Amino acid sequence: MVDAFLGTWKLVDSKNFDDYMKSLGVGFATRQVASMTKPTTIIEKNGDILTLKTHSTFKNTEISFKLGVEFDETTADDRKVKSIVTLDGGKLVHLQKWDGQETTLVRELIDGKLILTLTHGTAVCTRTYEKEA
Ligand SMILES: CCCCCCCCCCCC(=O)O
Repeated sequence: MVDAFLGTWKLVDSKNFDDYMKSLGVGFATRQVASMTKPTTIIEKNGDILTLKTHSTFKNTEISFKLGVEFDETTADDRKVKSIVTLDGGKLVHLQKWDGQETTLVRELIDGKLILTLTHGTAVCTRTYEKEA
């Protein structure tokens, strides 16, 4: 049951995103622009296929996947990763693997807001999105 995640979401708070980007090896100029962007995330379904768009003034991304089925992904910072997205405890958990590394992108609904927790290494970033009508 992915349905309450679906829709258009706007970033309204971000904590420790620079730490997360730095842990991934993102260069300073890119972190600097990304620290001031507020993306829009769009999550849509068609049958078993989810599509997750991230739009901004800086980078855009789009992925499509089936829950529980691995897919190739090229991230906004140009990592080529092996990904899987699954529901776990009602949370949408996206795991990326590359070069023996991993990062998790966990989305949880709290009081109607979409909380995205990004973990790589020891860095833990929390970014809050609010629904657009
Ligand atoms: C230009 C962005 C560079 C850093 C990308 C890091 C990996 C994706 C982070 C996604 C964050 C979000 O969806 O709010």
